[PDB]
Amino acid sequence: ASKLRAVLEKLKLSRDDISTAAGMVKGVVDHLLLRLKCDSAFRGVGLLNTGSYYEHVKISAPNEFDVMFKLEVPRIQLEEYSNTRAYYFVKFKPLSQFLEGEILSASKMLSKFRKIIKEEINDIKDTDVIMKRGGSPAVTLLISEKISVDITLALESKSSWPASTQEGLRIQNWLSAKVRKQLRLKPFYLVPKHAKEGNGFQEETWRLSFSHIEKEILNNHGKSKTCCENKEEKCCRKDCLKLMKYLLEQLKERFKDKKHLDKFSSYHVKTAFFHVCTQNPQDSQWDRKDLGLCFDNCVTYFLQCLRTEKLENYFIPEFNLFSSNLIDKRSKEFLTKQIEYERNNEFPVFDE
Ligand SMILES: Nc1nc(=O)c2ncn([C@@H]3O[C@@H]4COP(=O)(O)O[C@H]5[C@@H](O)[C@H](n6cnc7c(N)ncnc76)O[C@@H]5COP(=O)(O)O[C@@H]3[C@@H]4O)c2[nH]1
Ligand SMILES: [Zn+2]
Repeated sequence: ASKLRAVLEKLKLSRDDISTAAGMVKGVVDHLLLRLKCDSAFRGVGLLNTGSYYEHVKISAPNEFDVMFKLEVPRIQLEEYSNTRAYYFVKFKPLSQFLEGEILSASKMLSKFRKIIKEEINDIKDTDVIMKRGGSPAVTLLISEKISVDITLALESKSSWPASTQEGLRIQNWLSAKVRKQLRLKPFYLVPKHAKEGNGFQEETWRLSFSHIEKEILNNHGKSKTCCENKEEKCCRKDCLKLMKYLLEQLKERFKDKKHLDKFSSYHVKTAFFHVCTQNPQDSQWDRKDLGLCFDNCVTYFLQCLRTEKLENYFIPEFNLFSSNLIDKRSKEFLTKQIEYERNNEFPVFDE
């Protein structure tokens, strides 16, 4: 616990470092937003509220920034791609230029999006900005040869969430049934991430995204509406997620020689954390004075997800983030062994 608190104190020393870097991400995003609005296909574009800086810049890792551009779309009709539950074809009930039959081409939309951004990068003489894995819905920029920012186009749909979500967002015993109903009345988003079609991609498919809901449940995270609003109600939920993310970042650095861990992501840690919040719904199970135990709760559940090769998407229960289709068996066994060693030995990766 004292070691975990020291880690948390150490992480705070880079508070201003991440602050100023988020401002550089922020300013470039606003110039991008204006140019995109000039285009007929993207003039309803805007910034989605997903991050801790302003409202639109999310930190996924040190110097890895995440921004989502939402696009209000006329009423959409969805067609689930096969039985994948997260991936969908988009149909209608301006964007005409991206249709292939009746299906809105994710690859064609994302292609023009990528093109317009690339045009604004070449034009700007303010700073050094460049372009850049596979299968991502994001277009990632590099600012000042040091700051990385994923920019993701996101179709906004204001209709009821798709059926694959009906048993997801299992917050009823933690944040309440009332809140679940309120959250499910908000829009959902589709990003041009394509399902894998054999060896390539179904380049017309989109994936559901609930990044806005993820931010809301992290910031408004207690059973008590006044959780973390006073000294009597200080929980350690956010600190536990921070320590889980830092554990994964540190292991990925230590195992960088053979890149065994590069498929694992802060998104996996965040998803597992939300499941532990469901499992431990009472604020009394996250008392700040129990940080060590709460972190152990998070590590042991993550370990179980690795061993069983099952980490359910928090909104889409039948989408398994740890399926063999996405992460090979050998990599999940590898990470299990190292987290087991770390937990058995009081986390030597956090030493010094
Ligand atoms: N900025 C950004 N927003 C996204 O929505 C997203 N989805 C994928 N990626 C990246 O594309 C590549 C393919 O990963 P895959 O989709 O097969 O599994 C992904 C995806 O299923 C899931 N995931 C990540 N971000 C989200 C997200 N915002 N919403 C839902 N699922 C997500 O966690 C897995 C690993 O994510 P990352 O390894 O950190 O970056 C991935 C990866 O580089 C994303 N990058
Ligand atoms: Zn709290």
